[PDB]
Amino acid sequence: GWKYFKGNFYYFSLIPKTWYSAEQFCVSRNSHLTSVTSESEQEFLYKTAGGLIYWIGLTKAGMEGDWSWVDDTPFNKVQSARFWIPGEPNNAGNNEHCGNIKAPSLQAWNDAPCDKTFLFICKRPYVP
Ligand SMILES: CC(=O)N[C@H]1[C@H](O[C@H]2[C@@H](O)[C@@H](CO)O[C@@H](O[C@H]3[C@H](O)[C@@H](O)[C@H](O)O[C@@H]3CO)[C@@H]2O)O[C@H](CO)[C@@H](O)[C@@H]1O
Ligand SMILES: [Ca+2]
Repeated sequence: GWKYFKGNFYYFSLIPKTWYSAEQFCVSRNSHLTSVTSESEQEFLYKTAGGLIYWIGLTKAGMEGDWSWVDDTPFNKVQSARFWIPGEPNNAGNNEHCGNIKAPSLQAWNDAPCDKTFLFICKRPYVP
Protein backbone atom coordinates (compact mmCIF):
# COMPACT_ATOMS: atom_id res chain seq x y z
CA GLY A 1 0.00 0.00 0.00
CA TRP A 2 2.86 2.39 -0.71
CA LYS A 3 1.74 5.49 -2.62
CA TYR A 4 3.98 6.95 -5.36
CA PHE A 5 4.78 10.67 -5.61
CA LYS A 6 7.62 12.41 -7.48
CA GLY A 7 10.31 9.74 -7.15
CA ASN A 8 9.32 8.50 -3.70
CA PHE A 9 6.97 5.92 -2.21
CA TYR A 10 4.97 6.79 0.92
CA TYR A 11 3.43 4.52 3.54
CA PHE A 12 0.50 5.93 5.48
CA SER A 13 0.29 3.71 8.52
CA LEU A 14 -2.86 2.02 9.79
CA ILE A 15 -1.56 1.49 13.34
CA PRO A 16 -0.41 4.33 15.60
CA LYS A 17 2.99 4.38 17.33
CA THR A 18 5.22 6.78 19.22
CA TRP A 19 7.56 8.87 17.05
CA TYR A 20 10.58 6.65 17.63
CA SER A 21 8.71 3.35 17.36
CA ALA A 22 7.30 4.69 14.09
CA GLU A 23 10.77 5.59 12.85
CA GLN A 24 11.99 2.09 13.76
CA PHE A 25 9.13 0.63 11.79
CA CYS A 26 10.02 2.76 8.74
CA VAL A 27 13.69 1.75 9.08
CA SER A 28 12.65 -1.93 9.13
CA ARG A 29 10.97 -1.27 5.77
CA ASN A 30 14.04 0.41 4.27
CA SER A 31 12.58 3.91 4.77
CA HIS A 32 12.35 6.83 7.17
CA LEU A 33 9.60 9.00 8.59
CA THR A 34 8.95 11.48 5.78
CA SER A 35 10.79 14.75 5.19
CA VAL A 36 8.94 17.62 3.52
CA THR A 37 10.95 19.72 1.11
CA SER A 38 8.43 21.42 -1.17
CA GLU A 39 4.97 22.98 -1.12
CA SER A 40 3.98 20.27 -3.61
CA GLU A 41 5.05 17.50 -1.21
CA GLN A 42 3.46 19.21 1.80
CA GLU A 43 0.24 19.34 -0.24
CA PHE A 44 0.48 15.68 -1.23
CA LEU A 45 0.99 14.66 2.40
CA TYR A 46 -1.74 16.70 4.12
CA LYS A 47 -4.29 15.91 1.42
CA THR A 48 -3.53 12.20 1.67
CA ALA A 49 -3.65 12.45 5.48
CA GLY A 50 -7.33 13.35 5.05
CA GLY A 51 -7.62 15.36 8.24
CA LEU A 52 -5.98 12.83 10.58
CA ILE A 53 -2.71 13.27 12.49
CA TYR A 54 0.47 11.58 11.24
CA TRP A 55 3.98 11.68 12.63
CA ILE A 56 6.52 12.92 10.09
CA GLY A 57 10.33 13.01 10.26
CA LEU A 58 10.51 16.27 12.25
CA THR A 59 12.62 16.09 15.39
CA LYS A 60 15.02 18.26 17.43
CA ALA A 61 18.79 17.92 17.03
CA GLY A 62 21.80 19.62 18.65
CA MET A 63 22.10 21.63 21.87
CA GLU A 64 19.98 24.50 20.59
CA GLY A 65 16.97 22.28 19.95
CA ASP A 66 16.96 23.15 16.23
CA TRP A 67 14.46 21.20 14.12
CA SER A 68 15.85 18.54 11.82
CA TRP A 69 14.77 15.72 9.50
CA VAL A 70 15.39 12.16 10.66
CA ASP A 71 16.23 11.15 7.04
CA ASP A 72 19.12 13.64 7.24
CA THR A 73 17.66 16.08 4.70
CA PRO A 74 19.04 19.48 5.84
CA PHE A 75 16.34 21.43 7.63
CA ASN A 76 15.59 24.77 5.95
CA LYS A 77 14.30 27.14 8.65
CA VAL A 78 13.32 29.78 6.07
CA GLN A 79 11.52 27.64 3.51
CA SER A 80 9.72 25.68 6.25
CA ALA A 81 8.52 28.59 8.43
CA ARG A 82 5.34 28.58 6.31
CA PHE A 83 4.52 24.92 7.03
CA TRP A 84 3.68 25.27 10.73
CA ILE A 85 0.19 25.80 12.12
CA PRO A 86 -0.06 29.40 13.43
CA GLY A 87 1.49 29.48 16.90
CA GLU A 88 3.57 26.37 16.30
CA PRO A 89 6.10 25.21 17.12
CA ASN A 90 5.24 26.20 20.70
CA ASN A 91 7.04 23.53 22.75
CA ALA A 92 3.89 23.26 24.88
CA GLY A 93 4.78 21.85 28.30
CA ASN A 94 8.45 22.04 27.26
CA ASN A 95 8.22 18.44 26.07
CA GLU A 96 7.48 18.65 22.33
CA HIS A 97 10.61 17.57 20.49
CA CYS A 98 8.97 15.80 17.49
CA GLY A 99 6.63 16.97 14.74
CA ASN A 100 3.48 15.78 12.95
CA ILE A 101 1.05 16.78 10.23
CA LYS A 102 -2.05 17.88 12.14
CA ALA A 103 -4.11 20.28 10.01
CA PRO A 104 -5.30 19.85 6.41
CA SER A 105 -3.60 23.05 5.23
CA LEU A 106 -0.23 24.28 4.00
CA GLN A 107 0.19 25.39 7.60
CA ALA A 108 -0.07 21.80 8.77
CA TRP A 109 2.65 21.05 11.28
CA ASN A 110 2.52 20.78 15.07
CA ASP A 111 5.22 19.87 17.55
CA ALA A 112 3.94 17.29 20.06
CA PRO A 113 5.51 15.02 22.68
CA CYS A 114 7.53 12.24 21.05
CA ASP A 115 5.89 9.74 23.38
CA LYS A 116 2.37 10.36 22.02
CA THR A 117 0.99 7.72 19.66
CA PHE A 118 -0.23 8.69 16.19
CA LEU A 119 -0.43 7.20 12.74
CA PHE A 120 2.77 7.94 10.81
CA ILE A 121 4.14 8.34 7.26
CA CYS A 122 7.24 6.56 5.92
CA LYS A 123 9.12 7.69 2.80
CA ARG A 124 11.30 5.47 0.61
CA PRO A 125 13.08 6.61 -2.60
CA TYR A 126 12.36 4.73 -5.82
CA VAL A 127 15.68 3.28 -6.98
CA PRO A 128 15.67 1.77 -10.53
C1 LIG B 1 -0.07 16.41 23.17
C2 LIG B 1 -0.49 17.38 22.11
O1 LIG B 1 -0.82 17.01 20.98
N1 LIG B 1 -0.47 18.68 22.45
C3 LIG B 1 -0.85 19.75 21.55
C4 LIG B 1 -2.23 20.31 21.93
O2 LIG B 1 -3.19 19.27 21.72
C5 LIG B 1 -4.24 19.33 22.68
C6 LIG B 1 -5.37 20.16 22.05
O3 LIG B 1 -5.71 19.67 20.75
C7 LIG B 1 -6.59 20.12 22.94
C8 LIG B 1 -7.82 20.77 22.32
O4 LIG B 1 -8.71 21.15 23.33
O5 LIG B 1 -7.01 18.77 23.24
C9 LIG B 1 -6.04 17.96 23.87
O6 LIG B 1 -6.47 16.60 24.03
C10 LIG B 1 -7.44 16.46 25.05
C11 LIG B 1 -8.73 15.93 24.44
O7 LIG B 1 -9.30 16.86 23.55
C12 LIG B 1 -9.72 15.58 25.55
O8 LIG B 1 -10.91 15.04 25.02
C13 LIG B 1 -9.06 14.60 26.51
O9 LIG B 1 -9.97 14.24 27.54
O10 LIG B 1 -7.93 15.22 27.08
C14 LIG B 1 -6.91 15.54 26.15
C15 LIG B 1 -5.76 16.18 26.92
O11 LIG B 1 -6.20 17.39 27.51
C16 LIG B 1 -4.75 17.92 23.01
O12 LIG B 1 -3.71 17.22 23.66
O13 LIG B 1 -2.55 21.41 21.09
C17 LIG B 1 -1.62 22.50 21.16
C18 LIG B 1 -2.18 23.61 20.30
O14 LIG B 1 -3.41 24.10 20.83
C19 LIG B 1 -0.26 22.02 20.68
O15 LIG B 1 0.67 23.10 20.75
C20 LIG B 1 0.20 20.86 21.54
O16 LIG B 1 1.43 20.35 21.03
CA1 LIG C 1 2.76 22.20 19.84
